[PDB]
Order: sequence, then structure tokens, then C-alpha cells
Amino acid sequence: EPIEVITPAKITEPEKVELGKMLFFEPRLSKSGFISCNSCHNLSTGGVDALPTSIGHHWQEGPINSPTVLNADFMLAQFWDGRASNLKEQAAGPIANPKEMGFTHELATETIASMPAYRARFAKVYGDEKVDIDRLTDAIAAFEKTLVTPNSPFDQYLLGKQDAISGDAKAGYQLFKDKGCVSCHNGPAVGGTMFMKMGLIKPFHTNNPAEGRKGVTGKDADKFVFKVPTLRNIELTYPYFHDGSVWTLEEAVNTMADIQLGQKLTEKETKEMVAFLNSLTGEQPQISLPILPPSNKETPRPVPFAT
Amino acid sequence: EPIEVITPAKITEPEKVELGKMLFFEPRLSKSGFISCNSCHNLSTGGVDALPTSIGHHWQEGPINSPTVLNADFMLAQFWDGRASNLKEQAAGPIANPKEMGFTHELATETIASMPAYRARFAKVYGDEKVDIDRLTDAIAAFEKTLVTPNSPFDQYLLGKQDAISGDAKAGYQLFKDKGCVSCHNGPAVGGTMFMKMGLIKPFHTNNPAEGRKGVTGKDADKFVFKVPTLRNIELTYPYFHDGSVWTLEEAVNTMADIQLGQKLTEKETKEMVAFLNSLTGEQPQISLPILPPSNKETPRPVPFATG
Ligand code: HEM
Ligand code: HEM
Ligand code: HEM
Ligand code: HEM
Ligand SMILES: [Ca+2]
Ligand SMILES: [Ca+2]
Repeated sequence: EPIEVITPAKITEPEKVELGKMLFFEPRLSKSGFISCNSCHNLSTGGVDALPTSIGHHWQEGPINSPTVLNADFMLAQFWDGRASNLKEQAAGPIANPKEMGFTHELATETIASMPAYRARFAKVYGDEKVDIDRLTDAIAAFEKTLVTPNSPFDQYLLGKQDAISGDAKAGYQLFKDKGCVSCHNGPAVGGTMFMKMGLIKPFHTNNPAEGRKGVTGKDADKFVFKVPTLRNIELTYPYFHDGSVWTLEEAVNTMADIQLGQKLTEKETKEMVAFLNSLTGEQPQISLPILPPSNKETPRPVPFAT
Repeated sequence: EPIEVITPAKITEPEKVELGKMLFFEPRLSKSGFISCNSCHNLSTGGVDALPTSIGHHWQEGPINSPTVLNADFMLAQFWDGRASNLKEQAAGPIANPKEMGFTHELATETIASMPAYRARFAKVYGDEKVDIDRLTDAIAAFEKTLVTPNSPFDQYLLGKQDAISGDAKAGYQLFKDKGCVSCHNGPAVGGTMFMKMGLIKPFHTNNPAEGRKGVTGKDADKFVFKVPTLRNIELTYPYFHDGSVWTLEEAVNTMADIQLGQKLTEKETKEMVAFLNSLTGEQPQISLPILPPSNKETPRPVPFATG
């Protein structure tokens, strides 16, 4: 089969994953002292804010839909345009992004380094108490690699449990293959293995200006070519597409069939397609909320409002 | 001894607690779909946002410092001005407060009732799958009552363990008593047993307009009379006072000694006091980040920007 099962994450650097988990939930990575990775990739809600575009520092309206951190390591690159190569490189972006955490790499590292409890952990992981952006993002990336979603009802079906999904869902997987969805959405993450044009046969209408891969490569052929997203946990990651325009998976599957394949789905076919896509929802990360250390007199004060 | 030990939470109703935890972390209880109770009472950082005052809907600056939910069921009343009797009544407020979650009770219950997984849990706890603010806030309060902080160094000391706290911290505690702090800050939560004047001997110098109890009662005698906060986990719940004006416990202790007692602390005395107070940090809630059900076609969409 073109779709493969996701296996539970193997943790090989436990101290580092713990430090990463703390940092993913650390709102003092932001200027406000209020926004953490979790604010926009909420692990209680499919690893996303579930908004059309993000709400950032000062309630600024973000330019693009927040994708899920779930199974993000199976992606060939990171961000919609693939401008980051892995999760460690990606993590540098939000901290310093004015529309997101609104901080700087220098302020983030000073903030974390103010606290002996954090310094002790960087020392255990990397060899001394220095905090720099490489270590901080490396730790975050190590944690994110644990956020896989094994044991979806579909995975149980691929492993031979014929009763793990409905007949609607089984017919939907067949449609998925037979219509050509799988040509772009395949591998363990049902997506994430390639860049492809959004609007291959028919243009995709949006008033969102994001040009995708063209903004990394400079190639006009790369205009509106985006990373193919994962369809794992697609049930949870509404609204859909990079512009957050579509709230129902019903409409997303029909928009994809219409513009990627040249023909929308029937009522029955949509029912089946959605059934299959929901069966891709895996076991969500079970994480204990991390207990973060107190700020001290050396910790930069947050600036939620004026100064 | 005027301070008592915090015992671990007796969990008698774990299904309700579970439901309560989900709702406490549920950002779809806010109009924006972005703010939950945990936003302002962040359980990773002492049950508080650690901001001078809170960030609400549309990034509004709130009027007062968000208190910790840790040990809050020990409080004689809820809110700085004591306007809510207990955690259940309290929880109704923020959901409908325009400067906080900015939602309505009607929309909150419709939002939760839209999802079969939520309806199933309400049924399992209350007997049918109807959602109203009564059951919603009952479940949240059930979860909050579990958020006690046992096993602090000072508790170990009260129980007899002499090396539980430092020499400084021991001197700290005798000073806390001898100077009269314990007249207002006592019991299991080292606080929350009474409302007292902020600025008993001298005025509290603040630019914050909050009136305290007078705002609720109208009485001139209740002016700047506030619920005495818990000092449990005071290490973690900076900045201090209802105006969130002071970031160090050093300043906080000196301000109190001065304006509540007419007393000035030696540097060694302030350091002793701060060591004592630091010893009041207990074991933090150990909880699993709740997995919330997906919205569906009957779930009201979040409204992060629109005025309607
Ligand atoms: C260090 C903290 C953060 C981490 C580790 C993180 C993680 C990630 C990852 C892995 C991706 C790419 C996944 C993919 O392309 O499929 C991503 C993209 C994105 N995240 Fe975050 N995130 C963080 C902070 C934030 C915050 C605070 C916000 C909102 C204010 C946010 C909103 C977004 C948006 C809008 C994108 C897509 C941007 C683009 O494609 O250019 N992220 N994040
Ligand atoms: C009917 C068959 C298909 C179905 C049901 C389907 C399903 C989906 C869904 C549900 C999304 C939204 C993901 C998200 O927002 O996180 C999506 C996005 C996407 N898919 Fe498909 N897909 C199909 C066919 C294809 C084909 C044939 C291609 C390539 C030719 C493709 C490439 C993409 C791309 C580039 C995106 C991101 C588009 C954007 O938001 O700009 N898909 N797909
Ligand atoms: C239903 C969700 C919430 C719950 C269960 C909750 C819990 C509590 C509790 C127990 C108190 C009183 C504790 C005490 O006075 O000792 C309180 C007060 C307070 N909380 Fe929340 N909270 C919620 C939502 C929020 C949000 C979203 C914000 C920020 C936007 C916030 C900020 C505050 C503030 C500023 C106060 C003090 C207000 C006053 O004294 O008048 N709360 N909360
Ligand atoms: C040196 C002795 C004292 C110390 C070290 C002390 C400690 C503290 C601390 C650290 C706070 C900040 C709590 C927070 O912001 O959450 C506080 C607040 C408070 N304490 Fe004390 N306290 C002392 C004496 C007193 C006395 C004698 C009274 C009553 C007469 C009192 C009543 C209060 C009240 C009403 C508040 C809240 C005031 C406000 O922010 O509006 N304290 N105390
Ligand atoms: Ca989405
Ligand atoms: Ca405080």
C-alpha cells in the first residue's frame, strides 16, 4: 500500500526531549510573556489553533493557516513554502517573527539563561550553561519528534484489522487511490513527501497572496506550489488549506477533486472520502503539562502592552 | 502553629474532574477560540499568567492581577473583592466577561453541547447530555479543587523535619509571626481567611483604581479592603499585589512590613522572610494535557476579530 503505518516515537535523548517540552510551552519565549508554541500549535486540539490564520503578538492577524506540529518530522521540509529544512531550523522563525512571538533570538536566550533551572538542563544536554538559539531550537525539535500519532483506525486496518474502519471508510481509501489523491498524499504521513501546485488542473481562488515555493526558489513555475500537507489528523486541523478558507472536510475534499483532478466528488463519494480521512486520526500525544521555573531579577520583564 | 499543612487532593469524582480539566483548557469557551482558563492561570507557571494584569479578548489590558488557581478552594471567597462565594460561582464570570473570554453563557453551552464527546461526558457525570452553565462550572470547579500543592519544604518542617528548610527560612517564619504578618496570612493557605485593608498604617501607593470590597458592598469602610491572598507558591506568582506592580518578593515583603505594620526590615530580616516564603512553594499539579474533541458543523466557529 502507498500509505504506511506510523510507529510510536523512540526517545533516545530523554533530558533533551524534556527541555524541549518545557520550551514548547514556555510563553517567555515571546515578547508578551503570553504566547508559546502551544498557543498556535495547541496539543489539546490537533496541534493547531484551529483558526483561519493565527492570532499573534498584540492580537495581530497572521498571514497563513497554522499547520499541525503532529507528524511534522515526516515532512520533506517545513513551512508551507519549505523555506526551512528540518524542525530545528523552523523553530528559529516563530521566536523572532513580529506577527507571532514578536521576540528576538537574543532576548529569548537571555530570558531562558536568566533561570538556573533552565541553565542546569542546557548543561546536562550540551555541556555548559550557555543558552544560544542553536541549542534552544535543537531541544524544541527533539521534543517535536515525539509528537507522532500512531494507532489510527486506518493504521489498524493496514495491519489487518478488517473491522477497524467502516465500509464507507474502506470505499473512501479505494477512491483516494483510484482518483489520484494518493499521487500527492502518500507515505506514512499521507502527505509531506513533495511540493505540488495548488490548482493543478483548475486555479485555486483565494484572496490570500501567499505564493508558496516561489518565495524560496524565485521560480515562476513554483508559484502557488506548496508542501503537500499531511492528511493525518485532518479531522482535527480545520479550517483547511493555507488560507484557512474552508471549515468542512466535505468542502475541502471537493475543492481538491475539482481543482487538482478536474472533477468534484458525488455526495456518496464525499461521505466515503471523509470517512476514510477521519480514520487517519491517530493517538494524540499524552503529555504531562510541564512545570516551568520562576523568573528572577535577571529575567527580562514581559511587555504585553506598552513600552 | 497558625499555619497548617496542605494534604493531597481527595479525588472522589474523577470523571467530573476529567471533564473539568478539558473545559479549563478549552479555548472554544472564549469568543475568539484562543483563550482558555489556563491562558490566565497557566498551570505550567504557578496557576497565573505572571503579567501585571491579564490579556483578554482582542488583547485588552485587564484591570487587575490574575490570582493563582493553586489552593484557591481554601479562599473564604473568590476574586480580589470576594464577589463570588466559591469556585463554581466564580467560573461563570470570565466566560462572559468582555475583557476576558468575551463569550456568552448561551454560546459557551451551545459550543460544548455541539460535540458528542462532550455530551457523552456530561451524561456520564450528570445523567443526561444537556449542557448548561451550572454543570459546566460545576465540572470546572471539581477540577480546580484538585489543584492543591502539598509537600512544600515548610510543610515538611511543620511536620517536624528540621532540615526541610534553611536556617534563614526558620528565622523567616518566626519573624512572619513576631512582626504580625500571620495576623492576616494564616491557616493552610497562609492567607485567604479574611478581607483586610491594603494600606492599614500607610496608604498603598498605586495608580490602580480598584476599590476592593467597596466595589461590591458600596461601603466606604470597605475601600481598598481586599481578600488576603494565599502566600503558598508566592515564589511563582509574581508580579505581586492586585496592581501587579512589584516583581520581587523582596519589595513585596518590605511594602507589607511598612504599610500594614509600620515596620522596616533589616536586609537580613527581609532575606530571612523571603527564604521562608520561598519554602511555601509546593508540589505543582501533575496533570495530563487534555485532548479535546473536534468541532463539527453545529459548533459555532471562533470569532477572533469580528465584532458580531
Ligand atoms: C517555537 C515555537 C513554535 C514552534 C516549535 C512551531 C512549530 C511549527 C512547525 C513545525 C511548523 C511547520 C509545519 C509544516 O510546515 O507542516 C510551523 C509553522 C507555522 N506556525 Fe508555528 N511554531 C511555533 C510558534 C508559532 C506561533 C507562536 C505561531 C502563531 C502566532 C505560529 C504559527 C505558525 C504559522 C502561521 C505557520 C505556517 C507559516 C508558514 O508556512 O510560513 N507558530 N510551526
Ligand atoms: C480528491 C483527491 C484529494 C483529496 C481528498 C485531498 C485532500 C486534501 C486535504 C483535506 C487538504 C487540506 C490539508 C490541510 O489544509 O492541512 C489538501 C491539501 C493539499 N493537497 Fe490534496 N487531496 C487530493 C488530491 C491532491 C492532488 C492530486 C494533489 C497534487 C496534484 C494535491 C496536493 C495538495 C496540496 C498542494 C495541498 C495544500 C494546498 C493549499 O492549501 O494551498 N492534493 N488535500
Ligand atoms: C472559566 C475559566 C477561568 C477560571 C475557572 C478561572 C479561575 C479563577 C479563579 C478561581 C479566580 C479567583 C481566585 C482568587 O481570587 O483567589 C479568578 C480570578 C481572576 N482571573 Fe480567572 N479564571 C478563568 C478565566 C480567566 C481568563 C481567561 C482570564 C484573563 C483574560 C482571567 C483572569 C483573572 C483575573 C484578572 C482575576 C481577578 C479578577 C478580580 O479580582 O476581579 N481568568 N479566576
Ligand atoms: C511583613 C509582614 C507581611 C508579609 C511578609 C506579607 C506578605 C505579602 C505578600 C508577598 C503579598 C502579595 C500577595 C500577592 O500579590 O499575591 C501580600 C499581600 C497582601 N497582604 Fe500581606 N504580608 C504581611 C503583612 C500583612 C498584614 C499585617 C496584613 C493585614 C493587615 C496583610 C494583608 C494583605 C493583603 C490585604 C494583601 C493583598 C493586597 C493587595 O494586593 O491589594 N499582610 N502580603
Ligand atoms: Ca488547517
Ligand atoms: Ca501575582
